[PDB]
Amino acid sequence: NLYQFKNMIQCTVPSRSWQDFADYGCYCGKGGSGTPVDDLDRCCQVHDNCYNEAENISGCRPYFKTYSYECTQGTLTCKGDNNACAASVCDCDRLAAICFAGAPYNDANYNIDLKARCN
Ligand SMILES: [Ca+2]
Repeated sequence: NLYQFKNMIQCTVPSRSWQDFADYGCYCGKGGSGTPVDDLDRCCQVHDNCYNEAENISGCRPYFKTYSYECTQGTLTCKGDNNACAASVCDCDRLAAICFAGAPYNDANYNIDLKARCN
């Protein structure tokens, strides 16, 4: 769920407030369309597409599904007790969190005008 994803981000990118990734580019946060503006945005595009794919699973609601995971000593792990939905969503979140840690963060790309720039 989003609370868990927030925690994944806190654990792979502790140097930033989680909310720095909640409204960035065309894909990080509410936005889900247009040109990814940079590599961080591309991380979010993949994440968004990953969620859309997980939503094909019956009863699978990525913002809400509580999965089983651990973040310890620099590593994120999706646990074995996860059902197909939980495993898929956890993997989406894990890969995105790792992606965020390796992407440059451009302040100019925070809170962009989605209606104008993400068609
Ligand atoms: Ca999004």
